[PDB]
Amino acid sequence: IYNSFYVYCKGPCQRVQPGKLRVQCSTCRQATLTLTQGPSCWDDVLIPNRMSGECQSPHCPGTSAEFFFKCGAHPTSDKETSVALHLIATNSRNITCITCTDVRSPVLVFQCNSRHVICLDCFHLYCVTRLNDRQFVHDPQLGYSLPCVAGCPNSLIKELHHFRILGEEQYNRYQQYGAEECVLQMGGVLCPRPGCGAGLLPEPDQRKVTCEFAFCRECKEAYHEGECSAVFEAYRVDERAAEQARWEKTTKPCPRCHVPVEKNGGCMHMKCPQPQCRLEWCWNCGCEWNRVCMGDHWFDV
Amino acid sequence: IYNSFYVYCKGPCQRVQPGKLRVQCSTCRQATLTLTQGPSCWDDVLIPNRMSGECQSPHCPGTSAEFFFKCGAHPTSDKETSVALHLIATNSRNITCITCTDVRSPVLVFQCNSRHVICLDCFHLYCVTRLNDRQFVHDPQLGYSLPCVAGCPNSLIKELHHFRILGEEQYNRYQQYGAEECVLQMGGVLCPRPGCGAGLLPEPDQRKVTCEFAFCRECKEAYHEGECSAVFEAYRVDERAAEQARWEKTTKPCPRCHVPVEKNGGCMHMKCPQPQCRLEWCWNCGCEWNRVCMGDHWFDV
Amino acid sequence: IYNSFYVYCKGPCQRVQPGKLRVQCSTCRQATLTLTQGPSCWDDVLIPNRMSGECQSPHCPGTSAEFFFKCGAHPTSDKETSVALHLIATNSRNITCITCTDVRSPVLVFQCNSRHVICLDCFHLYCVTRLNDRQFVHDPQLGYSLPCVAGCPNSLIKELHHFRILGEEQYNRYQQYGAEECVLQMGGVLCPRPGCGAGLLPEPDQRKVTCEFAFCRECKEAYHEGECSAVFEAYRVDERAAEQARWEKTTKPCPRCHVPVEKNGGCMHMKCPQPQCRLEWCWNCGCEWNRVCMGDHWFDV
Amino acid sequence: IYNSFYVYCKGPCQRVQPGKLRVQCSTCRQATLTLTQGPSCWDDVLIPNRMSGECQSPHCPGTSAEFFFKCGAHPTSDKETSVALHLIATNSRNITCITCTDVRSPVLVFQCNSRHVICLDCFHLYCVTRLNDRQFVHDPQLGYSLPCVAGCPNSLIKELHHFRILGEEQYNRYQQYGAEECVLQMGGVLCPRPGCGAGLLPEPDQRKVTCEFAFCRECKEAYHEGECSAVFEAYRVDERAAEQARWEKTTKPCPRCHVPVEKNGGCMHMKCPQPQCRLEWCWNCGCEWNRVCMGDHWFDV
Amino acid sequence: IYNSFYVYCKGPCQRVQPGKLRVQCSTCRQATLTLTQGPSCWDDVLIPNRMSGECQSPHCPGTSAEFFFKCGAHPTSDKETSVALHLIATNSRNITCITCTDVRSPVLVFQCNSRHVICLDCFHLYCVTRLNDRQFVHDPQLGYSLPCVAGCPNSLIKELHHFRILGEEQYNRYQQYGAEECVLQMGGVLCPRPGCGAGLLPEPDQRKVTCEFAFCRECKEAYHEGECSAVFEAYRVDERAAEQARWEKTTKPCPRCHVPVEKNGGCMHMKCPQPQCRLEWCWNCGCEWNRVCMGDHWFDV
Amino acid sequence: IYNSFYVYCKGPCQRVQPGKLRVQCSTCRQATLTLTQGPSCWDDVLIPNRMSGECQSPHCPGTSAEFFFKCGAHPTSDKETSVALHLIATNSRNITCITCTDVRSPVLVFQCNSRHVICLDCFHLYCVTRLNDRQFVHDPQLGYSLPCVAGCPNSLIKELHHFRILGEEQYNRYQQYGAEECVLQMGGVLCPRPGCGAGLLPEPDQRKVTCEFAFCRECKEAYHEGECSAVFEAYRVDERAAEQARWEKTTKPCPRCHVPVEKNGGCMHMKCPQPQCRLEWCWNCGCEWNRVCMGDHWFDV
Ligand SMILES: [Zn+2]
Ligand SMILES: [Zn+2]
Ligand SMILES: [Zn+2]
Ligand SMILES: [Zn+2]
Ligand SMILES: [Zn+2]
Ligand SMILES: [Zn+2]
Ligand SMILES: [Zn+2]
Ligand SMILES: [Zn+2]
Ligand SMILES: [Zn+2]
Ligand SMILES: [Zn+2]
Ligand SMILES: [Zn+2]
Ligand SMILES: [Zn+2]
Ligand SMILES: [Zn+2]
Ligand SMILES: [Zn+2]
Ligand SMILES: [Zn+2]
Ligand SMILES: [Zn+2]
Ligand SMILES: [Zn+2]
Ligand SMILES: [Zn+2]
Ligand SMILES: [Zn+2]
Ligand SMILES: [Zn+2]
Ligand SMILES: [Zn+2]
Ligand SMILES: [Zn+2]
Ligand SMILES: [Zn+2]
Ligand SMILES: [Zn+2]
Ligand SMILES: [Zn+2]
Ligand SMILES: [Zn+2]
Ligand SMILES: [Zn+2]
Ligand SMILES: [Zn+2]
Ligand SMILES: [Zn+2]
Ligand SMILES: [Zn+2]
Ligand SMILES: [Zn+2]
Ligand SMILES: [Zn+2]
Ligand SMILES: [Zn+2]
Ligand SMILES: [Zn+2]
Ligand SMILES: [Zn+2]
Ligand SMILES: [Zn+2]
Ligand SMILES: [Zn+2]
Ligand SMILES: [Zn+2]
Ligand SMILES: [Zn+2]
Ligand SMILES: [Zn+2]
Ligand SMILES: [Zn+2]
Ligand SMILES: [Zn+2]
Ligand SMILES: [Zn+2]
Ligand SMILES: [Zn+2]
Ligand SMILES: [Zn+2]
Ligand SMILES: [Zn+2]
Ligand SMILES: [Zn+2]
Ligand SMILES: [Zn+2]
Repeated sequence: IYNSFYVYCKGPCQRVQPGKLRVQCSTCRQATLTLTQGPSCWDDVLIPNRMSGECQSPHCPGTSAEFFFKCGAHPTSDKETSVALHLIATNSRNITCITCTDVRSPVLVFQCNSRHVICLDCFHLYCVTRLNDRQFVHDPQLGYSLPCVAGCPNSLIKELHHFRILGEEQYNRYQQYGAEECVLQMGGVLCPRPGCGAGLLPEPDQRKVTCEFAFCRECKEAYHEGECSAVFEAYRVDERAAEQARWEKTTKPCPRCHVPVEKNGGCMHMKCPQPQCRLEWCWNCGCEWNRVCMGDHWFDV
Repeated sequence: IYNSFYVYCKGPCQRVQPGKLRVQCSTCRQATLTLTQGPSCWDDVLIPNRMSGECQSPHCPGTSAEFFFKCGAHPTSDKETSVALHLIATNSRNITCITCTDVRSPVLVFQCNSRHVICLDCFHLYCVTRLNDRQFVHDPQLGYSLPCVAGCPNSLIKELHHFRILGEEQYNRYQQYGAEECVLQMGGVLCPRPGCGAGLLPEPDQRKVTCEFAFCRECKEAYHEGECSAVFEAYRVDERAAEQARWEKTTKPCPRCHVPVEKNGGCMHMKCPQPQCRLEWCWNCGCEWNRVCMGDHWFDV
Repeated sequence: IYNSFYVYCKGPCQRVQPGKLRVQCSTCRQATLTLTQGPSCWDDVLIPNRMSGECQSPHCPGTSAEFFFKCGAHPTSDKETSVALHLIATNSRNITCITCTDVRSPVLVFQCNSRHVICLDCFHLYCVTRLNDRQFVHDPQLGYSLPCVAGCPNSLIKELHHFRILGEEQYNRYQQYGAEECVLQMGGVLCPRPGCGAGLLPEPDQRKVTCEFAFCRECKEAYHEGECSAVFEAYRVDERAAEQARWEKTTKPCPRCHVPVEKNGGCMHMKCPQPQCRLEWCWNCGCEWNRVCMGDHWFDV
Repeated sequence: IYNSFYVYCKGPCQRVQPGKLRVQCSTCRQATLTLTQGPSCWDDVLIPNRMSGECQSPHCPGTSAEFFFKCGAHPTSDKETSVALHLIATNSRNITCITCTDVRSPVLVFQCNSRHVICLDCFHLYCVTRLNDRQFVHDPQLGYSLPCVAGCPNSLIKELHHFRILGEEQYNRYQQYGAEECVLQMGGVLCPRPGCGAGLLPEPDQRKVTCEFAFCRECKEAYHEGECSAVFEAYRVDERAAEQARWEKTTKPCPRCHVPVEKNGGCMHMKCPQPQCRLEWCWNCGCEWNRVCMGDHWFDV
Repeated sequence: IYNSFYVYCKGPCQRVQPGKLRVQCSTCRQATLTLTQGPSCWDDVLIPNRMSGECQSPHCPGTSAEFFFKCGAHPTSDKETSVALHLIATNSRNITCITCTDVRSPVLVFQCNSRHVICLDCFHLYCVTRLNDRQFVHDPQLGYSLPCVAGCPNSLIKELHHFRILGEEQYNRYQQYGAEECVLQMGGVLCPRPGCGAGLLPEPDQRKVTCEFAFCRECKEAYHEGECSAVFEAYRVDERAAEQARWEKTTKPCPRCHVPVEKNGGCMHMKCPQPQCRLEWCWNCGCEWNRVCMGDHWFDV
Repeated sequence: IYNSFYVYCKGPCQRVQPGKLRVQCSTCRQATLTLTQGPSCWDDVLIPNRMSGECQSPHCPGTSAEFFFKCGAHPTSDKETSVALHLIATNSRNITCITCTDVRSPVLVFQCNSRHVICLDCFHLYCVTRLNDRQFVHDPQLGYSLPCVAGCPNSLIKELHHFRILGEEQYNRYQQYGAEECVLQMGGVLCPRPGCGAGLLPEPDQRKVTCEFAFCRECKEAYHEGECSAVFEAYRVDERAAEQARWEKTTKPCPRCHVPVEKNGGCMHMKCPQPQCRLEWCWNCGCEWNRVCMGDHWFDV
């Protein structure tokens, strides 16, 4: 199957999962909105009111589309939506990871000029080490983020929900980044347990600190007897692996009548212009258009 | 590569990972203990003092082996150990999952007579739904656990760290199972945030409850506007899939001289008896014995 | 793709092709009939009024389904229907042909007890040789037909459109079988050209006969200088190949929630009973139910 | 197996089939002609007396070769020959079809500069639609033909037996192309049934016309109730697919002694020059020369 | 390609090679003998005058066939024949070697009841160790030989040229087995160099012995400073591997007309009985009979 | 498995085999020498005292490494060493043989500018034919050798043990090349049997010559009745095959921490510079460094 969308499911999955793209009429909130034309890129499904259509509800004049995503690994309730992580894609071309050189799927593609790809396991370790070592980048408008692991300019991650890959515990810490940075510069420490967000002052010599629990100063986990995790000691990129890890009018004949059909951007919905055919079909699957292709890969970029 | 050991790495991975088996002399705590014979089953590496050897440390009389495991996905500090999840194995035979029928690896194998296998994704959902729906089984000696999804007798999970697969947040809740069961039977509710373990009494009609945060009574997550996760509504097993999902003097010739060599249980260390050969080798890999085979698959059962 | 239906397209294909199954309301002849339950076997789509549903047309009280098939290799007009050849199936199990031992697809499966399979190339040659050698079997109710090539009892082909595989020219001759058999028993000959269906009497010695054209008596094609086609000289079956060429409560877990779902006969439409899920899905494809699965493989037997 | 020759078998196959190339002495018509050198291209086997050899018949002085082809799918009588369709080749390089983009075999290769390839299914539909829509090209010397589907100059098909792919019925119509074009320009209609080649005049308003049967004016098949086949409504080529669908002293060492041997054009017969070896062998198969290689692929171009 | 015959090429190959089977008229020694029927087993090509045919030579009355084999890896002179090693076969079924458990080809199949197979590398080492350790079995009629490595009864190798696998040097020693056994029982030693077959008496204490060169007593190679080859120290068979290493009216339809044809023993030459077909073909290859199939696999057992 | 070393095993194998690279302290001859850094090319293991390390023997001051190779196909005694054939390599890139065009492994790579590769079967035949036809090249310093089969300049083989591929018998003859060339230029003949190296004078007309055995003058094997081996009659290279048969700061991330690690020449031993990791690993295998990688592929060039 072809998945062009990945979401962060906060529960029950608590991880990145293939998602289902859905539409509804923005005015009556019903699944009765038939699109004039399908979405062809992320902006079409992320920016309010980008796209128009016809509501088939009885007395609804609604004309605007409202998109949302759902985790596909299990049943979901009506409003159990998840956030789309648009940087994450199926690794069709089998691009190697910039860090581990393995071919993995799905992958995260940075918005740097080179479009470097990183597997999720490596992105996770990247975020965790930068968080622990206080190496996130402050952006006054966005907040705290990270660029491409290669340190390319103009690659700061903008959709901050990608940091959900940190994990529940670490993500909460990340949400407190600004506050903790303050506490630290005064020589203080922040209790890591979520409920108790209490500030604490210990002596700069001691590494063990206690609160209303027992935790380690440098590592911020439960106090330990010797040394913190080897990964948390204290960013160089293999020149070859980084080159290998780059992410790099189109028509196709109608599957039924073979007349050339023009593709609209990344949109997978094809409409045959031939008046005796008029086949509506999926660019990827070659079959007639249907709800599965819509949910799984309405567009791909 | 062949991994016979899986551990729960609490950080930085925060998930199940292939582990490395290590030995040290129990008396001097140094990696100088040469085993008289290798471990051949889980009891040999889990039960204190099961196995004997020779310490090569200067003045150490130590003769007993002490085993421990480490996450292999990243560097680890000297005492960064992880707990072995002995129910989890590589799915070599490509057994289907009892629940989803997919072939996955690694898998968890229950200790029921049928040895049913379940993929980790499904085991995770199983634990999460049973936790939320308060369907764990109390065992006075062990604590709270779950049997095989098929409900087979004598299949209660004994090594409770397998529930780490719940996730950090859910695992903490699970650790409070006995306490919360008390609070619930009095009609009370337990605050879900880890720091604030505060008991709370609301009216039995209301679903929204507030504490020193805003959460949902039935779901125990942040309060939501409509209905809880579809998976948390309120155990039948597909008869075919369950049958498909079952887990079912041995010698081999020396790779060098071809004399038959007897295998000792699940131990992968083979010792050729032929006096002009004496090859020490790996049952699985066919190469001479070395530290990689020891760490990755010293034994397999 | 999975095709469970094959039709004879009379034009433009003039051959056996994968077909599309369609439904309409029998009373208003519109594609507005939603089936109460899908077809599960050939009788459900071949026998009038077998199945019931709901017409969604404005003022239509229609409740009965009317099925028809269309060639799928090209656009078709509204009423360009083709006849289903229900003996013909995809060779999923890779059964060898009873005659040539090759694995081919699709294949024709005879209705003999052994369910012998024959590839279409071989079925074609079988029909052509039996036609030329006057070895069709008369059945007073049906007309003229052929049994299994192995000569098994109760294997007479009933849906005579399977003989369309003869080809346009030969099929016309076959349609004249009774008449020609009469002409032949009087020592006469029938002109083979379709327009001129003229009876002709020549001398029993001559093989060349002329009509209002020039054709051969024994072969019924254009007169030739020497001997008829080697295949038309004048039925033994390889015992091994014939054995090899035999065609030999089921549930499956919901792809979304994994509850076991019961299959209804050969019907591919699955309906999850789990009230928080209710997934409608394809037994074969594992995806949610849609128009493609309906057209291509609504049922398979 | 490697087939370099395809023929049209008029019966019993009534379709394109792999053919067998044969030679005989042109003077005694016996299979006793040993070629001085083998054919190396189509002209060598198509043009009378191109090639010389030695007849091994008793008192025959014959020195000239006469080539002919036979269908290989079944036994053939002595003079059951079939016409070679030299445009048709095995698709070894897996070139995509110019129309459907599928990789098929065998394929027809047009004689345009680009050497566009078209699968037989698509060539068939091309001929049928052009025939029905009266879009064949008149060439006073040849007769009626079609160029490359891309409309490339100097691509008119010259060997008209390639139109046999039309089918028996349609081919007869095609043979009447000039006559029917006359009848049509006077506003008349030609009866389609082969025997009755009768001209008919109906009123220009009516579409139904009757003859000494009932047929449709526009479609020329049996009269129908609504609309003609969707393919027969009334030539644009996908620029990408057309580029993809292009068809684009050589020595090889002796398989036995490894001395380099020069290939003669497309001829597969290799003769080792090494005096202690003298191996005669097949360029393609690497085995010694034999009757199978001769029949199946004496040459390939 | 399919090779049913293996020979020992004494030069230039000096090893086991696929061989070519040839026939000639026994009386005129010319390759003009056409077999009445082909060989169907080893006895047919090994035992004089087993098979009859027709000589096509001018005035030769010869009727008896004389078979011989030639190495196929290079050109051979007219009488450059090699000895057939009939125990050696292509390992089509991928039987494991009784000693090394590897799947190799070709293999030697012992004539024990179990038909144990051994790869050539292992057979070679078996012969070499038994030779050096003086463990060949004396058979007064045959000479010196070895049975199956498993020590099965009635498995003594009869065609002694299989010991050519020893190698040129070791084979010469083997040819002197009886003589050397005599020299050894008197406490003497035989010089190993082929030219100098001189008997020598040294003192039973010394291991170094000199002749008209310097060699080792126990090893019979050039004198060495320490210990003989580890393999030459001084027969147990892995029960599983030995079981794994066992070697375990037939008709087929004519490739052209599909009439069942009876196979004659191991003979690959098939003759269709159908009078309008009469195809002569190869059981294995499915193509018409030719010189390549004859040379490579005229029969297989 | 990856083998970078091939040796000539003189017994029991008597052929080219994958070898094991070993090290010892040059002063105490014990396997206690730990290399400061591993070998990175042939010169490091072939030239005395190239490399330094630390002896771990009690009172040994030894600091120099001494390398040697052993046949790996069977047990070897302590000093059973074999000669490394450094021209021979695993054919990883699947280069075709310059002579037979087949892809074989291992292959011999000549030291010509083009680095032509030749499979061992072909190299063997090359040496045998040149030996028999007296076409070896004299080099006053080296002795007698052969260049690249293509006759490229500066390609003379320097390590003469590569001629061991001749075989035991032929190799002895080759060792007598200078002497025999003398005997031949006087019109004399050398007896081929190893023990009897006797010079012999026959009449220049006769081909049969007898000694203290019966052998052929031209062929130097046992006298034969007709013509010598077809290969021994009396060097042209296929231009295409010869082009096809050419043999054509590097870092890699640490498998554990992913920091880029610099490779040292052909050495496979990698040492991670990251102070919290320090993984020692194999470039090829990606696993931690061990005795198997050392023996099989310590370096590769
Ligand atoms: Zn989810
Ligand atoms: Zn609306
Ligand atoms: Zn990665
Ligand atoms: Zn970047
Ligand atoms: Zn706290
Ligand atoms: Zn710490
Ligand atoms: Zn279309
Ligand atoms: Zn799709
Ligand atoms: Zn970890
Ligand atoms: Zn100790
Ligand atoms: Zn599962
Ligand atoms: Zn169970
Ligand atoms: Zn709280
Ligand atoms: Zn809730
Ligand atoms: Zn051994
Ligand atoms: Zn191993
Ligand atoms: Zn059609
Ligand atoms: Zn209706
Ligand atoms: Zn068939
Ligand atoms: Zn039957
Ligand atoms: Zn007529
Ligand atoms: Zn006829
Ligand atoms: Zn469900
Ligand atoms: Zn489906
Ligand atoms: Zn045919
Ligand atoms: Zn003639
Ligand atoms: Zn096509
Ligand atoms: Zn063109
Ligand atoms: Zn008519
Ligand atoms: Zn019409
Ligand atoms: Zn040759
Ligand atoms: Zn060939
Ligand atoms: Zn040979
Ligand atoms: Zn004769
Ligand atoms: Zn073996
Ligand atoms: Zn045996
Ligand atoms: Zn001697
Ligand atoms: Zn010795
Ligand atoms: Zn036949
Ligand atoms: Zn054959
Ligand atoms: Zn060896
Ligand atoms: Zn030393
Ligand atoms: Zn070669
Ligand atoms: Zn060269
Ligand atoms: Zn001599
Ligand atoms: Zn000779
Ligand atoms: Zn590292
Ligand atoms: Zn390695």
